[PDB]
Amino acid sequence: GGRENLYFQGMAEVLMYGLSTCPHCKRTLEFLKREGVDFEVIWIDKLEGEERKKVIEKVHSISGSYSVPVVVKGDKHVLGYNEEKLKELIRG
Ligand SMILES: [Mg+2]
Ligand SMILES: [Mg+2]
Repeated sequence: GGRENLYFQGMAEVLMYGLSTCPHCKRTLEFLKREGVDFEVIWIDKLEGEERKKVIEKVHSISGSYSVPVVVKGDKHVLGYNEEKLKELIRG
């Protein structure tokens, strides 16, 4: 193995990238929970080594930054905890 995660590869309808220790990421997770949408989360801090580096580069390829949280739906994303932008992403 020789293997890769389905959700890393775009199969979630909604995907969050974050760190479990970050309060902006915590807030965004609680937003998504409350929203009631099926979503997945990748905690980059729970990854190590090349697997972590790969997810970091993926986050960058989506937002153009090395910051989190990033929430992705289809071809759109929100970088950071912003409730208005997250509601627009999920609902619009
Ligand atoms: Mg966008
Ligand atoms: Mg944004």
